[PDB]
Amino acid sequence: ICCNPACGPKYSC
Repeated sequence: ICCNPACGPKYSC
C-alpha cells in the first residue's frame, strides 16, 4: 500500500 497522495500512481489504502 501507499496511502498518501504523494505516492502518485502507487496510491492505495
